[PDB]
Amino acid sequence: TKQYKNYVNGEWKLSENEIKIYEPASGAELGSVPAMSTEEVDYVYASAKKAQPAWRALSYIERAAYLHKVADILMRDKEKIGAILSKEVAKGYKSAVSEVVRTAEIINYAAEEGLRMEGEVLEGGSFEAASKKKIAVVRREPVGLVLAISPFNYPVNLAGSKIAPALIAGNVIAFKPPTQGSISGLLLAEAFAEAGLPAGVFNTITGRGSEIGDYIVEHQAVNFINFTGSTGIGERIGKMAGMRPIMLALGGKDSAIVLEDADLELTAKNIIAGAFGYSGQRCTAVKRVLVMESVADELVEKIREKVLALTIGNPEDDADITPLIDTKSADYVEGLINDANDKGATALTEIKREGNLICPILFDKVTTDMRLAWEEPFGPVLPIIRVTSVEEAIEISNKSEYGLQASIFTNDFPRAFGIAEQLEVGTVHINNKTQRGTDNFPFLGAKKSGAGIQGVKYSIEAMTTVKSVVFDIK
Amino acid sequence: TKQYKNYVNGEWKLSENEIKIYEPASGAELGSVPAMSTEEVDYVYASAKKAQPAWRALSYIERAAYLHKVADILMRDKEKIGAILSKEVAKGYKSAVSEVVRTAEIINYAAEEGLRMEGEVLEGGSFEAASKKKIAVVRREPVGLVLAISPFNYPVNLAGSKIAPALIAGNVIAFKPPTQGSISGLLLAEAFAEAGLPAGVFNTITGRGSEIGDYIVEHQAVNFINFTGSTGIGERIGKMAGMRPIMLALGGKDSAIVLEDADLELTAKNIIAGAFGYSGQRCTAVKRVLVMESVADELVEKIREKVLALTIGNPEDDADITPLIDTKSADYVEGLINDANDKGATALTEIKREGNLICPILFDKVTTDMRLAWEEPFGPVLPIIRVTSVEEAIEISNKSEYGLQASIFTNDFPRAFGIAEQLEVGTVHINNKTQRGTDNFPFLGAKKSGAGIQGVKYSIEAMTTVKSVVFDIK
Amino acid sequence: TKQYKNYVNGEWKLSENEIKIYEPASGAELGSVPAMSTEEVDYVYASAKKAQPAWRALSYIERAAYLHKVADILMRDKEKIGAILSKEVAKGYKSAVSEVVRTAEIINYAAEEGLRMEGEVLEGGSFEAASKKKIAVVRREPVGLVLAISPFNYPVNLAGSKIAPALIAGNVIAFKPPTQGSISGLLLAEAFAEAGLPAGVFNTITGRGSEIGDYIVEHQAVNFINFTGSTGIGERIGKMAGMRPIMLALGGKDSAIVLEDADLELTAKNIIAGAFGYSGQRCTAVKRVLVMESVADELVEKIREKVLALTIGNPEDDADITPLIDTKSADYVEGLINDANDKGATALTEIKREGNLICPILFDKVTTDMRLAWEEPFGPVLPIIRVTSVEEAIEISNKSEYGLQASIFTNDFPRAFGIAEQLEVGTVHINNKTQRGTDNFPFLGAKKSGAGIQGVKYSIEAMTTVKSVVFDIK
Amino acid sequence: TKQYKNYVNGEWKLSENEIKIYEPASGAELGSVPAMSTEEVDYVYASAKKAQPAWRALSYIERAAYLHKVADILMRDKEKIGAILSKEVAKGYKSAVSEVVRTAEIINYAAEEGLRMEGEVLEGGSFEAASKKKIAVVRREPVGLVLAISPFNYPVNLAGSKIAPALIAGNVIAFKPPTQGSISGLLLAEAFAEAGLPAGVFNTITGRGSEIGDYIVEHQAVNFINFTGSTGIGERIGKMAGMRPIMLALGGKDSAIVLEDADLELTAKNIIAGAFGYSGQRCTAVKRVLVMESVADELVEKIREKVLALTIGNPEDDADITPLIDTKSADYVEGLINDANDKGATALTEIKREGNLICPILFDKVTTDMRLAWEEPFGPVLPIIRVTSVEEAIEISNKSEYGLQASIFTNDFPRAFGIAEQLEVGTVHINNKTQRGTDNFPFLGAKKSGAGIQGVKYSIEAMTTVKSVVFDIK
Ligand SMILES: NC(=O)c1ccc[n+]([C@@H]2O[C@H](COP(=O)([O-])OP(=O)(O)OC[C@H]3O[C@@H](n4cnc5c(N)ncnc54)[C@H](OP(=O)(O)O)[C@@H]3O)[C@@H](O)[C@H]2O)c1
Ligand SMILES: NC(=O)c1ccc[n+]([C@@H]2O[C@H](COP(=O)([O-])OP(=O)(O)OC[C@H]3O[C@@H](n4cnc5c(N)ncnc54)[C@H](OP(=O)(O)O)[C@@H]3O)[C@@H](O)[C@H]2O)c1
Ligand SMILES: NC(=O)c1ccc[n+]([C@@H]2O[C@H](COP(=O)([O-])OP(=O)(O)OC[C@H]3O[C@@H](n4cnc5c(N)ncnc54)[C@H](OP(=O)(O)O)[C@@H]3O)[C@@H](O)[C@H]2O)c1
Repeated sequence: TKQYKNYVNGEWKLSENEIKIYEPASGAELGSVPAMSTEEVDYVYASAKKAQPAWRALSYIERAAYLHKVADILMRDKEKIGAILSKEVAKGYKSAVSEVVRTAEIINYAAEEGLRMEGEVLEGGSFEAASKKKIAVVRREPVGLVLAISPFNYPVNLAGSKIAPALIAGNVIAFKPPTQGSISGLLLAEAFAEAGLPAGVFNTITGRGSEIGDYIVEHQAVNFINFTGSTGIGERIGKMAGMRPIMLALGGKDSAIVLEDADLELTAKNIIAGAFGYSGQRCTAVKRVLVMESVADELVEKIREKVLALTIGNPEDDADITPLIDTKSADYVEGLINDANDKGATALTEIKREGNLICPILFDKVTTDMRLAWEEPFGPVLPIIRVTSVEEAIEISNKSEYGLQASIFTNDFPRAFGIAEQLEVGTVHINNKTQRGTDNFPFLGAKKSGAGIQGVKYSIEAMTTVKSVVFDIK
Repeated sequence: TKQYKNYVNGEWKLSENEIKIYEPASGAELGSVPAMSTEEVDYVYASAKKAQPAWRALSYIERAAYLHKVADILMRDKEKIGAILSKEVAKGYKSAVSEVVRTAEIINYAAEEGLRMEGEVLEGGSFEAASKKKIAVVRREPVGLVLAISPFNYPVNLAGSKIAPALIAGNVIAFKPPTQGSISGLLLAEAFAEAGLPAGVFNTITGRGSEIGDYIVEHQAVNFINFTGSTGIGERIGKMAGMRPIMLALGGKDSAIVLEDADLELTAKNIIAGAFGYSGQRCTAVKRVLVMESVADELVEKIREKVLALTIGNPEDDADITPLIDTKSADYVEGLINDANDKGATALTEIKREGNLICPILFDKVTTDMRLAWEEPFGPVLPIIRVTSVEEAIEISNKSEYGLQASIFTNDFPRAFGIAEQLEVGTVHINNKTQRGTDNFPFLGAKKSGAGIQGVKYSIEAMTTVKSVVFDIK
Repeated sequence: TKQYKNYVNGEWKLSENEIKIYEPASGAELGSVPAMSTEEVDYVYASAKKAQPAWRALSYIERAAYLHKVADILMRDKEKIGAILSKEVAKGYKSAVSEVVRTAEIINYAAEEGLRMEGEVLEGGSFEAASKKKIAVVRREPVGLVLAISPFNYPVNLAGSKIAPALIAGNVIAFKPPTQGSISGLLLAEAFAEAGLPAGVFNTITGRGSEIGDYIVEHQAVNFINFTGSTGIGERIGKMAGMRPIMLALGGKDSAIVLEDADLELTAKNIIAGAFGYSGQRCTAVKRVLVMESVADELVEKIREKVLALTIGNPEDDADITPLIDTKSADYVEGLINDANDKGATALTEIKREGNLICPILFDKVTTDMRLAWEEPFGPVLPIIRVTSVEEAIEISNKSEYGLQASIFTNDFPRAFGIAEQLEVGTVHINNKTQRGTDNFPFLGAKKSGAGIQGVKYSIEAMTTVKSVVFDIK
Repeated sequence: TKQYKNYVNGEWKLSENEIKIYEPASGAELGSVPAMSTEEVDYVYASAKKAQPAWRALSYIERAAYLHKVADILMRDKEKIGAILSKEVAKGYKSAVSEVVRTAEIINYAAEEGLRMEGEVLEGGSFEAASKKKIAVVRREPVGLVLAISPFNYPVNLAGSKIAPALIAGNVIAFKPPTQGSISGLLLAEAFAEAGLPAGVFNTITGRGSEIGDYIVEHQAVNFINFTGSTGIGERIGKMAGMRPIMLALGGKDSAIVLEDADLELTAKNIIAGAFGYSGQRCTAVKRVLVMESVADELVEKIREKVLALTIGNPEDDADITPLIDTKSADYVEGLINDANDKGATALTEIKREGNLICPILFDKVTTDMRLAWEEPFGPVLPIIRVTSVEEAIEISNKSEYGLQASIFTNDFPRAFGIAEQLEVGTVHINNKTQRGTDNFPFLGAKKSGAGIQGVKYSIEAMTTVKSVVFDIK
């Protein structure tokens, strides 16, 4: 077993204890990652705080450079990383490589967006005559040490989207990847080491969050917690954060609202691509379709067919639907499938599980009484809820505790815009599937789908504070 | 008993229980405010939530017109409200009227700043050539129900600063003034009532924070908590907030760094005003002078001299130093004073307390051993700490858990900017006492001094989220 | 004859020579305006320049107060001023009052928009590491003396649209209204004089442009020339401006592109309103309908009918169509009508001219060989051109030397956006008549329709410049 | 002879005629450049206009990629190009290399700054309630064909600073380098050619500016003229621009204001570097020192010494002072030296001219009566003017018809700022020599020093317009 080390204060370290990582699809052993001790966690943080001042004293262009190099390295090794990554989280090899390319892109972009952050000069005279000679020179500054924590479905991409924005602004990082993905995370950590950033600027932490999780979050060394993951852990992070700044990208139950005048063929393709992408293990996936009755039968039919075209199989074969992350997860989905069924839902696709590989199932005639109408599966299961009016679609849509994104399919644009304003989500895509898509675009969840606004530009803004220097003109 | 009432969903309501409020200076009864029950709190939030949609559906200019109407009413009644506020929190009459005027100004300014908030249009083609025809139309939206909590030292001003920004953006309000100052808060409600805002858009909650504070804060109807008060309560707010956004303005121990080249007269004049305004009961007060040894003697004598010119007395006489808010505080301050004296600090004034009226006291040669060096007094007690370099002054300054604002008196502006970057504070004033001064300016606190960035423009930004609508161009 | 006086350096001055103004509709004498000498113009500019420094020395808020005051005065006198305006430019009384009200709104809006202009702080370290301590504090400053020249169709509104934005930023104004409209212009001046703006900050000039026009514009005292008029004069001013900044709002031949999926009823209402508003004497009027052959017939009929419901008559009666500004215009318009009629266009209405009152005429099947297809009429004449594709409509549209605004009537917005990108105009309205509408919006013309970007905020940035103060932080 | 070709429509073309360019220092034949006919210019534009649409159709990131490549080419061949450039305009070989590096830097930066241009969404409801559902989606668009004309002192740098911002935004360029510098210009063109930018996107025009000058500018294909050169040709470009947008970077007489409390050694070093850089052949440069009598003798002496340390000679030997660009300029400068001399000026340095090489001369006691006090020499001659008050220094400084930049040397910053507000210039450097310094900073001149605001970000803004799409939400 290859025993990986954590990049800490400019060195690769192991821990007295470790964790063995396996392949969800095969079961093969990929290696082990350290299981840090609070003492070791304390070292990572003590290291970062000590390097922060020097890292911040650098010019924006110097930090941008280190970051571009990192991206250069990731592009160079997009094959090695994708290889492991693909195996570590059972993600299609091609898409796995793509995630690394997406990561490189986000890093380069953040580097360039961040070196152009500008300040403001406010006039006292705008508020009171007596203060006309008083001005405020407001410049942005880092919050200090940022604790980045990534999910299993994008251990690298959702690591960089937090790290790059943090570093360019002058913050130091403590990256805790998901255990089931800790290898991929350490591979990313490799690029940062090779790039040669100063020791302590970028560090990693591994170990089941189920034992050092609260510790790394509650540690007073952290000035900001940027997290993507379950809504459950999200809640707790919010409470442990106290009054400290936080970034939370949690679950979602994105609805696809289909009006009578929609382009059913296009709607169907988008709903297919979004719902089943990566077996439904995507936060922004199309997890529920709210379709008008008059066009339901036809739409459903289109979906069904296109579902059959999906490729069921293993990661190395770039199959649309691959084995779910783990057994627990698959069991969860099955529970939702059984509940939908017993209550009347009609499965138009075959319900079938083999290992942790669940075949894509299309549930029609789903009602708000079924768990599947609400709970986030994170498995290939798409329920279809029929409505008799846009207004109903709005209610059912907002009734959810989730509000990441929503889709609206219709040809009546002005109306879609009106409906978008009413949806309790961050982003509404018109005649397209939901997606974080275009990382410069803002990405945020409403209600229990998140806290804070992501998207390169917004992430930088989020992980920086302001320092205002006021004086009077003579 | 003159019984004041809360403004709830367009009507004035008493509660089965009340709390008698007395003048801190004279001890005379001022009236009573309701001691709301949780049921009543529930009805307030329910009211605000039910009113939010219609309030948001209005145009910005319409919401603006309402705020201007409130501001005009406050200006018209500046003598009325000022007179009572003066008595309720033992604040000079003139500065009390002044507090009201400043409130109308904030209200007016928020109305205009907010009616012209703009959205952005992002290019998908900026990130990937493949999305060149995809654009993101991003517009600001209200977060919902905002809970505003003001402090005793500015029950009206620090209410308007949260309320107007919140309301202009389309949020609805629940205003909880401090108990000692609740009558002033209810007088402010009068202005919103007379202005005619739709029932539910604006509401008040009164009652002992030690008995309904947790409840009004932990309530899930609250989408955002904007609070100004003690760090202790502030911390609890942070945790009770969970993942919900917050605005915290807390304690402060603003240091005034005085270099060898500082204009000692200007420095003493500024330090006297900032340290003793309203008897030191200010968050942005100059609460500790870090001055180079070589100019200490001269500076200290200028302070001592000006301190003795401060008037001591009653609010109606517009005295500089008035009785402290209550007995607990006067005790706490006197204890800080005695601890200094007993530990050896060099007192430049006689230690004197008449009831809750503590005469301005100045302690020179205070050491890091003395409580007065760190604890926020919120009384007219000013410590002087002699340093032998800017490096040390910066260390002492940052040693504090507070980091609201800082003053730097020197003639070397480039150096002042260098020092400013090192000081862990929100704002740094050069050759001027610290101050929230000019409300368009950002107002924030580092470390334990706060969370979030205030100042009209920033408050609106803080209490709004973004709604991103994405679509492809044909 | 009531002798009107120009307002110069805080004084109401007459001129040795006067120009009599007659009511276009009745021919009745309305009064007379001064006929300044080149030297009297020199005194206007000398005063302005002399008062500029002290005007700029004021705080932003103080200048805003003066403007707000002017606005209030105009609201109070809307009827008084409106009545004269109506008589002077043959604009319907009600819409004449509307111009005044709209003017106060712009004045007020510019006031609040202008006091909120902010500065920027640029980091040298964004460009080169060696300059990481160098920062640029950039703040806006006025350009100096601004010459504002308004048009006859909005002598007051297109006056304030330039004046207020210019004054708030700290510039001084020399306002030259149109001779036929000067009385209204001077009435506006009254509102400034009464507002009590410092002498010389605001001034007026009157005289035949065909005599002192080149002078007022060529005078080197003028720092910025903000103009709205004919493309002919507009170009002369362009060359006379030299390298000095300018604002040109010129002619337009806004086209209304009607696709096959357009709501024809809504399409017809908008075409009629935008085409015949003020008898077509609008720069943003609908002046040519490019409609797909298949819906041509149906659309044409809807229009023909709506045109007939238009009231025709005198301004005092608020008639839709009133006498044109002068006999020259009426002659020219008739000439364009006869050319179309003689060349074969299909008139859907009768040709009828009574004095300078031309009845609303509609020509269908207008070909590219007919003058009415390109020349801006500025009369109640509307050409309807049939096309066979969107590509053709786009071609006919851009072939024009004009490019102010355009309208697209369709049920497909994404396509409308793609077409808008192709149209060489400033603003594209979807399912709505073209319009300068909502003055905070940008207003600009491509090709020969204008230079510079108007709209309150943009006007302010146009008539201000930047002052960059660069220094190094120690 | 070494004959260069123009890069037209993606091909290298010669003309029936040509112009031979000789090394300003050795008089050797560097080579020849085409002397295009008007018909050949017509082809360059017809080609550019033809490629424009497809160039714009590309995504922002794609256009940025092309630019980055061009920058890469330049860095690879920096020595190859610096060699030729150094020879073409007789400038130190090292700085000739730096100019190329600076060019690559601006190009890379422009591509990144420009790929992030964002639009705005304006709310109708901000101006009137009736238009609350009306919004304006405002996006930036390129003006079309941009004509770039660079100066002799920076044939490469001041070309890229116009081309890149222009191109990234979607415009096509027609680059007209100065005859004396056309070889370098064409060398740059090679990088663009090797980068593979679509034919017609980037084109070059060579020929005597006195022959084809007015033609290329007046040509109607040009939508924008971005020019850097003499105030003389600038004024003409102004008129010939008509109403089309223009960017003018003309000459300057940057004053260096020295106060009594300045750091004379620091001041002097700065003045030496700024006034004599590139033999003073720079638009931004200390061309006049306005120093308080009090420290004039001391400052003068320091400058005097530092002048003697300056090297004299060939560009190949990186001498500080090189031969002026041509006989004419040297004749002109010498004339200024004589007028100043015959009027009383004291030359503290040997007035010596050998060929077109003038030794650095420092003139003391220069009065406002000497040509040298006002005219831009573009030679190694520094006049010194003794003033007795800041007020005077401000008055003299502003009496200049130039207003590019200024320098204030003092330790009283609040005062420096106050003074900077009064100086009629674009940028004011405190305790630093004037410079375009750090290209992201704004760069502009007042009065006769320019028109438009440069600096990467501002250049892009300048060469783009706006397209506004308005519609009503439903
Ligand atoms: N109730 C629901 O609706 C729902 C929905 C989806 C998932 N889940 C839960 O999520 C898990 C599997 O799904 P998932 O992998 O996407 O989610 P998850 O593992 O819960 O995601 C939480 C992320 O936070 C880290 N973490 C765990 N405990 C932490 C703590 N105390 N403090 C800070 N960080 C901590 C984890 O690291 P490690 O990887 O090292 O543990 C993990 O990367 C299961 O336990 C499942 O029950 C619940
Ligand atoms: N932790 C510290 O560092 C610190 C320092 C100085 C003073 N204090 C405490 O502050 C008080 C006097 O100073 P102060 O008036 O400036 O501060 P404070 O009273 O603590 O200010 C807190 C404000 O929040 C309200 N509040 C109280 N408990 C709350 C809760 N659980 N949830 C939400 N809101 C709550 C209060 O309303 P009511 O007015 O109705 O109570 C008060 O207006 C004393 O009780 C003192 O012990 C704490
Ligand atoms: N309506 C039509 O169909 C039509 C057709 C052809 C020509 N016209 C001509 O257009 C004019 C009426 O239309 P309009 O008012 O919209 O356009 P315009 O009068 O051309 O508008 C130009 C504005 O600039 C002023 N001005 C005149 N000469 C100037 C100069 N040399 N330099 C600077 N400013 C100058 C004018 O003032 P004054 O008011 O003092 O002139 C007027 O306010 C008449 O002159 C008419 O002969 C009209």
